Amino acid sequence: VETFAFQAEIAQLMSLIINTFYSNKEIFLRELISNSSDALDKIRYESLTDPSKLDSGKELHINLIPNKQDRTLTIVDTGIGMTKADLINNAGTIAKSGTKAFMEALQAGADISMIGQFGVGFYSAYLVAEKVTVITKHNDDEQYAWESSAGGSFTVRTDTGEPMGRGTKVILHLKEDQTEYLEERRIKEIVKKHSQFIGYPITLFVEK
Amino acid sequence: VETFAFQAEIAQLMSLIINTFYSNKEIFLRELISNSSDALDKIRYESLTDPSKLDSGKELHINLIPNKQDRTLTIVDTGIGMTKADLINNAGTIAKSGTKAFMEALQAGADISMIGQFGVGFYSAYLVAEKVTVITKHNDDEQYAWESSAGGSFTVRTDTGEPMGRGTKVILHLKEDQTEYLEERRIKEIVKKHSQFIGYPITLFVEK
Repeated sequence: VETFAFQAEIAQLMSLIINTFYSNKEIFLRELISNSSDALDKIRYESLTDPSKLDSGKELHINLIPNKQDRTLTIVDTGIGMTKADLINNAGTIAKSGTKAFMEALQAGADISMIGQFGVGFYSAYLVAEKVTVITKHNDDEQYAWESSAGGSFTVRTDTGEPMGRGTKVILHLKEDQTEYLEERRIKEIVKKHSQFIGYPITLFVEK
Repeated sequence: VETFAFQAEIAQLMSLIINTFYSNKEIFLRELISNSSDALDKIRYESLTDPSKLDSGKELHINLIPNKQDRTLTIVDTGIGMTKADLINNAGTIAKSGTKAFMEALQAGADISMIGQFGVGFYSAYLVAEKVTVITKHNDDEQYAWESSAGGSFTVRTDTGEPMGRGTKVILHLKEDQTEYLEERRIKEIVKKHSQFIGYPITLFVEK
């Protein structure tokens, strides 16, 4: 297990997401679905010039998986995935420059919901999650797990035994008071409100 | 000069953009600025692991250049640029799959302003332009010009004599009744309305 310090500006951003009073937390799902759609666009685009990039899976989709027993919401896509080097770049983000630009925007009247315009929308996961685990597989690397409970660090390790083929899984270990995001009715409502017209199918899995 | 047929679904999309009654044409600028911001994020991200990718220019920005004598509006960025192969892929888009998904969305109640969610927002240029010329330079290829006045085809040729260093210029040859988009007051209004909080600076050039 390798432990890395977050880029300072990201540590500050995460702090702001966790500590600022902001009731509209449901936008985390829009942001993670947007990231999945971007990852899916990338593999689709790459496949136009090299069809063998889909040998690791032809279906391009997003699955939403609530688990009330584990208190987790997982967002899975079959997009391009991330290499170990991507994960070491603050979970595949333009962390430093994006946060700096985002903070200047917040001072000029922007609000937290604009986070995705700055390339750091993944970190909106911390509106609802105490810990986030990212499992990912890119065609050019092995499967890895990235994890952070904030506090200024993240870990990276190889992930074996449950291979995915290609893509990214974002596992949200929800805060105790954010269990509404495990309810089917609530997830459907948020998808229709913010992610109604996406370039890929979204399947909401059922439990028990 | 090489001439290419558009992917059929793109030819249909362009037809729909040119012929459908839709008064909110100003969203073309939001879409082109969004594309520039995405291109700028890509070069910024690539530079995190290879700083020499900025040897072709360190400044990451967007310029908006109106020219009333030529009746053109140009959107310039210093993003990652496009290779010749990208241009041949319908001006660097997921043309086929994106248009198909976008058309299904329009039947389900989506409208033209959602075009950017489907990876084909560049084609919103045809809301206001009779012809579009794209000049582009990627670090791994030479400078090229892509052009189309719709009608089912586009051209690609090398572009010499006015080298850019790195990035993309989108030159909109405006329709005669769309000259409001050359007015400083109008461009400022549209940028503030739709692109107020972007991850990169936008400079609106002055004329005469």
